[PDB]
Amino acid sequence: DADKLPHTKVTLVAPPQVHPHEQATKSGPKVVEFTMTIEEKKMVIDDKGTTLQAMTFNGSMPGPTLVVHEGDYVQLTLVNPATNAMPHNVDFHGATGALGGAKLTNVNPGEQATLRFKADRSGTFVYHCAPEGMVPWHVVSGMSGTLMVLPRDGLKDPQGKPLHYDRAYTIGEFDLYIPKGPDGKYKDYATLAESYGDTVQVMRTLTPSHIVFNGKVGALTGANALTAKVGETVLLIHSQANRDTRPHLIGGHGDWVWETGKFANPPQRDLETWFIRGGSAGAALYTFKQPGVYAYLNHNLIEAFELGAAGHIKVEGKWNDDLMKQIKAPAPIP
Amino acid sequence: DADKLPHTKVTLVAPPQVHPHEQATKSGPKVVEFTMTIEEKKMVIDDKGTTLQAMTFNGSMPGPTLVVHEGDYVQLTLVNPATNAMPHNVDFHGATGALGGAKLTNVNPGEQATLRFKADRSGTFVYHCAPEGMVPWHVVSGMSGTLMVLPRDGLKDPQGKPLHYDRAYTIGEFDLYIPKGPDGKYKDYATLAESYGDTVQVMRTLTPSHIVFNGKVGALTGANALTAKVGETVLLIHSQANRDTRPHLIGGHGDWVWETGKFANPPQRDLETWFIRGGSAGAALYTFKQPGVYAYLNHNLIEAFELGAAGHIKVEGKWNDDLMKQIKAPAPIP
Amino acid sequence: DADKLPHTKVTLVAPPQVHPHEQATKSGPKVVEFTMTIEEKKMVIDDKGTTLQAMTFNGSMPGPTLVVHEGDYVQLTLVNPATNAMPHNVDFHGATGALGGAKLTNVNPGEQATLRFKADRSGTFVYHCAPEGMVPWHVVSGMSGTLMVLPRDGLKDPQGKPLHYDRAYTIGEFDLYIPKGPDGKYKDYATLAESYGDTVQVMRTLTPSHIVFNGKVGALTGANALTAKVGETVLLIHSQANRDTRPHLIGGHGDWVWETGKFANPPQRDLETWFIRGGSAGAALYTFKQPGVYAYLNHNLIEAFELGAAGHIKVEGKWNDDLMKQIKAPAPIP
Ligand SMILES: [Cu+2]
Ligand SMILES: [Cu+2]
Ligand SMILES: [Cu+2]
Ligand SMILES: [Cu+2]
Ligand SMILES: [Cu+2]
Ligand SMILES: [Cu+2]
Ligand SMILES: [Zn+2]
Ligand SMILES: [Zn+2]
Ligand SMILES: [Zn+2]
Repeated sequence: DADKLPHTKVTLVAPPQVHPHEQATKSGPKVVEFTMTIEEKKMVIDDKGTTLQAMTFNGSMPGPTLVVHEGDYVQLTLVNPATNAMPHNVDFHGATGALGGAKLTNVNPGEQATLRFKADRSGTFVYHCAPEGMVPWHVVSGMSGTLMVLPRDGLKDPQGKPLHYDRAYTIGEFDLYIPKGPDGKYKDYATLAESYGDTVQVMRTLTPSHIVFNGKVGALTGANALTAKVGETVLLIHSQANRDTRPHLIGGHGDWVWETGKFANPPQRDLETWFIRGGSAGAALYTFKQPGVYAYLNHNLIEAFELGAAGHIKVEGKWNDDLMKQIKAPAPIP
Repeated sequence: DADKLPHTKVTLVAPPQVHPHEQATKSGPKVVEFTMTIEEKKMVIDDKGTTLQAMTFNGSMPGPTLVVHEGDYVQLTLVNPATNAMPHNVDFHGATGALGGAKLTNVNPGEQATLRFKADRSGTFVYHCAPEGMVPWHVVSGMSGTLMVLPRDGLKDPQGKPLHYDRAYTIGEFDLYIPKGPDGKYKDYATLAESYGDTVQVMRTLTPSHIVFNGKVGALTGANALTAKVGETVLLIHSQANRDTRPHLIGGHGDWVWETGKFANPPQRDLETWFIRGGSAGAALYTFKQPGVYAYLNHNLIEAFELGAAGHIKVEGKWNDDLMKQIKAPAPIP
Repeated sequence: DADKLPHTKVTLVAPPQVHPHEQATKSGPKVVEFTMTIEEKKMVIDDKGTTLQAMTFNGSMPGPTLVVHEGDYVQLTLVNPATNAMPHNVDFHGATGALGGAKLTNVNPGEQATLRFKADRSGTFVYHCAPEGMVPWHVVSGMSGTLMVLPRDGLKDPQGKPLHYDRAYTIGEFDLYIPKGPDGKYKDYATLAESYGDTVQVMRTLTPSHIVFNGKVGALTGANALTAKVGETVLLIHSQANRDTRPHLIGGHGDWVWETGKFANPPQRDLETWFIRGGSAGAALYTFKQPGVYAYLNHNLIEAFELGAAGHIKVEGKWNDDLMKQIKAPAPIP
């Protein structure tokens, strides 16, 4: 009975960070309370000024990551301010029943709702908006994120030995379908409603115009690169609510990877590239061994370099000549 | 020696049902006899009346599912009536040699053939037509289905504990390539032969016009929704003979999933979305816990909602507030 | 300390062969030395005479396979002759640091470099060229191959029992993006530089014009078919540096498959079709049981038969009626 449990209240943080949480814990089950507020807004998604008539949880693409433990109950207040134009809801893949909770959270602008469900399965799970008749549009316009349900005793390798991360990052990858006009330039829409018909037409081609991490080409580069140090273990959460992707860390590996994202299954080790099925979130651990700037990208290299599915990780620490050494620098052929 | 074994004769049933069979069995190996008759026919594949010049095993897309046990011999009589226009054959991925049996089953209209092979590997396996020089066309036009080879002692979890289903369903997903004329409307062809050249051109683009479960948009919805009750375990067999797909049960999970479809491998648990590689069949078990109407769909949501890769499962039983509860219904923001 | 180890020198061989090597070995770690020389060249890629302004390691698509053992150090001299027009480098997914070694191997025409890295993880790993600002183009133009790092004690099944192959083949699958002119014919370019802008435009559509094994439609067919005998175990290495593919052996299986390509993970058995993620190499073992001509192909059958992703394996030996028997040849319907 969930009514007998202590409630806790979690404050969410914006991607690529994930809110403070314990991995292995001595705590018994709780009702963990969250709130998210929907924001529709026009966003600039590339270097040339293309806009998207976007829809978001909490103002960001992806929505923030929610973290609980197996056996906890997730209790979400979903808010849809009167300043929004469309109805919304939420479908938690981590949840059982009522189309993931969509049927119980249909909120018009000016309304809110509170859903509770038992997080009875460990893993990273997609959540997304799913209003009847407009599901793909709300999803591709930005309305998805990840629920991470940790096992109560933390992550385990295939032999049941403990695994941990020192730092977690959350990456949402968005296949975007931005329409063009007769002049071949991308269209700019005054309102969200006006983008709809043209966007569906692009969607039906199955060819994205852009594929971006965290809402924009270069979102996770420069000042906004992810960070780590040699000897630190990072968890990279990767969600793709609509389309397949193949994450890869250049100069690195997936040390332990749950590509289907479900922690009761043994992870695979030493991966070069893994696979996130459209409509899922996966998770990879990597312990840095070399300093420098790494790229974390979709290894369809066109989707990465041409369409935008690539970020950077800047890693501090000491170079290791045993792992890699330039024996002879570039020089004239003898 | 297969010649020493008892023969049995199985009557096939139309998808989404699967013919009666045992899971774990005390029976020794048999020669299990089946017959299928090819039918070419024009089919209506969507709500607006688009037609496909279709080719089928037994009149349905997919063909019926054949069920045997590991160590059985499958003995198929393939019939190609004189009323058909094209030659056909059959390639069983569950079989060893002779291009899956295609080289031994080439049947012109007015002909038939009988193939036997040993079902020596457990799993769900694609079978499809594969005539020399026209393989993709016959496959994308509807000529595929599943052979399920059960382990003699039934299904097992990763720890070797017994698993079972109470009810099995078979879903074939078909990427269709319907041509358009200068007016942008889909073409309607008088004969199967006349659809050929235009269809190959669409195929080479790799963009399906439609992606359907079981031959038609909405095939598994309304009166034709799949059914179950709370507490019942369903096996969902999903075949895709030509293209990748990513099955998902909305409000549910894959409790135990063999996404590559081969039962001697441990299944994965708690999946949100799994992956069926083009040219394969996979299998998922789910035990219902909540009543209501679920969607079972390809989680490329464009492929599902726009192109047709989605069905429904209507589930009877009692709602469970512990698993999910609407705490506060939609109501004005305070 | 790698400086204390014996060096060995390996002579590479052209695909589809793989250079002689030991599987399980009593040898301790070595510095294994290789050399590759880059060659840009126009290649004919199909039956109708289409050309590609290609870029290669060692003159072939894919580059040759490099084989070492876990704990060895790979020491590559990369040569870029003055007869080439572009700068190049190499990114080993099998390596740790410096963007796979790309940052340490930037070679202009007339230059060379020597990189060493520790092959500390078992598996088949992609290597590819990756010059800053032109990564996808160099990769899709042909600059990838496989590093195989064998476990020192050879391959193992999920129970830790020994596995082996008698013969290894390496297949690189290349999604090509050949431009067309106003007349709808493929363009022929005088130089590599002139192909660039048009090619990027085709690439951004994500639709390949051709998808080929080993540089050309039909590369592994006729005189060039792969070969084996009944009772022989073959290792099929399959690399795809940019795009997903789904290998299948028609009339056969993947007996033991590492589809993510990393040997410290248990392989799956009995696969009909497996999955190579773009930006990875995978490996399958199969022991032939029937003689004849098999097809080894991408099981998107359009990508195989229409676009070129298919080869042949000619297998010698004695037919086995127990595995498969034509009971009644094609004959009039009674
Ligand atoms: Cu919404
Ligand atoms: Cu969903
Ligand atoms: Cu046919
Ligand atoms: Cu096949
Ligand atoms: Cu290059
Ligand atoms: Cu790479
Ligand atoms: Zn740590
Ligand atoms: Zn049951
Ligand atoms: Zn052998």
